[PDB]
Amino acid sequence: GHRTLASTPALWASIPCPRSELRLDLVLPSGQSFRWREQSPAHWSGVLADQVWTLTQTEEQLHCTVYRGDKSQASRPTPDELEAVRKYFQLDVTLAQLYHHWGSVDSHFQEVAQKFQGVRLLRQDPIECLFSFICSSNNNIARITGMVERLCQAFGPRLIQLDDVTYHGFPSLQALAGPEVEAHLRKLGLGYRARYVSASARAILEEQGGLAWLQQLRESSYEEAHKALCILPGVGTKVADCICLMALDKPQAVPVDVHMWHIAQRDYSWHPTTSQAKGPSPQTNKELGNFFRSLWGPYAGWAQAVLFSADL
Repeated sequence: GHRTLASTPALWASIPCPRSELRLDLVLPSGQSFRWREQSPAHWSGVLADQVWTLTQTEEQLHCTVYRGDKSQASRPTPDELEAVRKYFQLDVTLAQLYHHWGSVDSHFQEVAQKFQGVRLLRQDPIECLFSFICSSNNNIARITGMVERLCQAFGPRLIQLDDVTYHGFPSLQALAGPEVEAHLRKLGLGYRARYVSASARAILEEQGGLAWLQQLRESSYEEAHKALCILPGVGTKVADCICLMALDKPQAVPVDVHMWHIAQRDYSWHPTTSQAKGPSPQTNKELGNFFRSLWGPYAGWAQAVLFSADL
């Protein structure tokens, strides 16, 4: 079944990484990616780039193992595979300097940072991110996590089965654009958003050129990327911001919803000023987003991530 470092050490490869730079337990289930579960104490297993991985860490090292199936000899991750993991967690970025900066302009963040170290922003795949946040609202992590799993088990390739868990890759655009998708997804419990999955897949696979379109937004400006995504069915300002931040390399993006409003009110006593509205709205939400961006800087999105992990 699921591997453990202690049970099959010869099948694990390590990546130099202090616990001060990463805390799997605070990142994997914090609402960025919904593809990871701690199937075993301190061991997180999930799907990363069409491959099942299990990850665990020691004080100074992030241990990794990948499952290859019956077509290939079981062996430790190769240098390139490990590099894929490093990019996923964006380890090239020194968290220390970010935490230092955020704390220097925000006493509240400084106090929260003390108990919540190693919170970083994952670099997810565009398609996986886009459709995960479109298939369901995000009011509850447990909820969207179940919906994403149903989405993958319904149109995602079967990768492998460990113990009583069948892992599936993320559905391809062609699979989501296929007929009867909405109907089947609804039968699964998805809801009306099952329509956006199908519609968006078809909109991209066709009217947008296809996969290349998303990969392009990664290089486009945050302003272009966000505006481009909003044309897709089910993609609003908030969802577009998540994708920009989590998958299109736009760290300054700050997804604003009722959750962030609570944080702003509870921890910053923030109040709208540029808008007459006192509660959430297209105008006040943008002002709120700009408030944190101007406060925290170009990586405002990562700072938000730290507060979210702390609030779980």
